[PDB]
Parts: sequence; C-alpha cells; structure tokens
Amino acid sequence: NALLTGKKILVVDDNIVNRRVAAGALKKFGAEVVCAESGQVALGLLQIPHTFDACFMDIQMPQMDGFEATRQIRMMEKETKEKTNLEWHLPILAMTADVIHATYEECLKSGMDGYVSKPF
Amino acid sequence: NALLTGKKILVVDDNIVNRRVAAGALKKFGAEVVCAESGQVALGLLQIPHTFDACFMDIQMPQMDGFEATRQIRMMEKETKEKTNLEWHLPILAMTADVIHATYEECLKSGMDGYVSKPFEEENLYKSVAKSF
Ligand SMILES: [K+]
Ligand SMILES: [K+]
Repeated sequence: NALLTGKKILVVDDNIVNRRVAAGALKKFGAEVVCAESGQVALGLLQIPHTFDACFMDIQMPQMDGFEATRQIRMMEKETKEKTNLEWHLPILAMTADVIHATYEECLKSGMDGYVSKPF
Repeated sequence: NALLTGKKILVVDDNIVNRRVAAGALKKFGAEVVCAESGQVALGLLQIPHTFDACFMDIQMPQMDGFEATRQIRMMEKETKEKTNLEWHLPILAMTADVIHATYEECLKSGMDGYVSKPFEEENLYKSVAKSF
C-alpha cells in the first residue's frame, strides 16, 4: 500500500514521451513496468495466463484504440472464464490526458481565452 | 451590490440543462445573462458594438461548433479593428464538460475499470538546464 514492489504494470501508449514518463513514475515506487506502443502489442502481452497486475490504456491509438483493445481483453477473459472456471479481470485505467490537452489546444488555437475548471 | 452586478454574460450551449444551470448560477452573482442555443444565434447577439462582458462557449455543437463560432467572433473583432481602429476583445471561456463526460462514458462502456484524470508529471521537471555549445 506504500510501494509498488512486487507489481508488474503494463503501460500502453503510442506517445514515446508518455511511455517513458509513466514507466519512470511507476518504477520510482518499485513497479516492474512493460511498455506497449499499440493495442496489438498489448493484446500479445496479455495472452492468458500473463503476470500483469494492472494496465494503463491510452484511449487514442491508430489501427486499434484503447476502447477496442479493452473490449478484446474482456473477451479474452470471458473465454478463459468459460474454459477454466477461474475469473480473470485485469484492472484497466484509461489514460485520457491527451484527449483533454488536445481539446485545450483547439480552444486556444480558435481564440478562446480560457475554460471553466470542473465545469457546469 | 454583488460580484457580477452590472455585467452581462452570454451563455452559448445547446444542452438545456447547462443553459439553465449556468444562467441560474451566474444570476446569483448579480449578472444579467443571455443564453444562446447555437453559434449562429451567438454571432447574431455579438454584432459590434454589443454590451456583453463575457461569453461562455460550448465547444461541441451541431452545424457550428464553439471553435468555429469563436473563430468568427475573432474575425468580427479584427474587422472592427482594421476598419475603425477600436479594440474589441470579448472574453470567451470554453465549456468542455460534456466532451469529458462522453469520453468517460466510453471508457466505462468498453470495460475499463476507471480512468486517470491528471497526466503523469515528470519528476525533475524544472531541474533541466540550458547547456551552451
Ligand atoms: K495516444
Ligand atoms: K454541447
């Protein structure tokens, strides 16, 4: 509960800056981190059984986005449930930062002066 | 005498709940509020010269979104500056909540267990230096 020692985290992101920064953040608390740059690579790493304890899922990726990739992880797990009678549920947290920042850049680009924080 | 007393706010939003909430809230601070359901209505209300002190701009609207409408509010001001030399710069604040809500609803629908709001900050950020050749 204080450190991530003994945990293995999958970071999926198609931005090399995100992959490097997330991994260093998680490694500073002792996580073993594996990075994937695409949904296909992530699905290949998540063949059941795998040893990952949690996954950070970039929602915006070409060819397969994070929603699709998640849908297929859940299909993989449902298949395993049916054939092994054990329930696999990898924790998956979406990484949305790049949808929100892109949104803020179009606001500024269009000429808006700011935005409402925690808006109406 | 309340905080926005004497101020007139244009709320542009195509969702009736936001219009009702934004306007009620702003009126409690003493603002006179006008609501618009579309960018075209907003552009019509912002004929220069106008009496609006601020504008809240829904970024996601059919037919004309808030970026477009903003883009044309700025052309109006630039045209005025060019032709009259008078400086108009309406304050425009983006309303982005419903884009974040939809994204968050899509995460749930796909099967994710949650989301990270704030991005990963890097540790030694202001610790970098400019090194000279
Ligand atoms: K991305
Ligand atoms: K909207």
